[PDB]
Amino acid sequence: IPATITERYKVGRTIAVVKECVERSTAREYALKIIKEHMIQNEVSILRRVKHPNIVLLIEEMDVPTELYLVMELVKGGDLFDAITSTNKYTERDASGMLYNLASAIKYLHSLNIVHRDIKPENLLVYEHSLKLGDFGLATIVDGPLYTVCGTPTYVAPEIIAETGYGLKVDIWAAGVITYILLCGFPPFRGSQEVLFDQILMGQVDFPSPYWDNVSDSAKELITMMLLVDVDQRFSAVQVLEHPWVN
Ligand SMILES: COc1cc(N2CCN(C)CC2)ccc1Nc1ncc2c(n1)N(C)c1ccccc1C(=O)N2CC(F)(F)F
Repeated sequence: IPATITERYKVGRTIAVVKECVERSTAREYALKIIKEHMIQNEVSILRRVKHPNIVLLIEEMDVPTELYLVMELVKGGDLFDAITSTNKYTERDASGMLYNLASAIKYLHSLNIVHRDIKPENLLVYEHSLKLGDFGLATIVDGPLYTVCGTPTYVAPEIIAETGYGLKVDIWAAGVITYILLCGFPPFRGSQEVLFDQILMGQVDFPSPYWDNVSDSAKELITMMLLVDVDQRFSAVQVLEHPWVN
């Protein structure tokens, strides 16, 4: 039961519920998410603040006593997880363009002291004409050191596992894990569940042969600095955005 929404939008098929939406004024297609709670209240507060071309935007929200309505950008290219599956490996020029998108989104979030802490291929949508980061369910504002161990372990930084306290740079660690997966088809820390944790805490970035023989040393160098165990020495999003591989 929308009302003010029906005057501005034309709801279509269905994909909490998700349905296609069409903006009357622009003829642009949008997604409408119908949600029937402090953690949900927190997530929408970030959605209102974050506006970047490499982030899935929240166009508007209507809050009613029974349910909650969100109109958001619709991306038809699917998530990076599915795209990685069919192609397996990407060219260096394609992958650096994606890192440009992800690092741009990360830099913007960190200028707001927001850590996403759920940066994985399923949450990166692909746009035909780009990447967009989404799902801020784990996102938060870094008032101090964080200690909760959340996120899909393959992309989780060693300080999260160590439980000694983490901050904004865990998003950079995930960005290096993704870029690594983009260039060779497999993650830098693999495990066999406990084995995965010792690989991350050791933090040894390797570039096996034959897979990494063609990839340039500029890419290996950047990936190394993104995947540093020393958080202070680990790259910031600005340092990623100024690297020659990204430009
Ligand atoms: C045709 O479009 C798609 C197809 C696939 N398939 C994946 C599976 N294979 C088998 C078939 C293709 C996956 C995603 C999309 N598009 C899409 N566009 C916008 C999203 C969104 N999904 N979802 C699901 C999100 C997923 C991750 C992060 C953010 C969002 C997010 O906030 N929104 C806005 C809202 F949620 F409101 F819909």
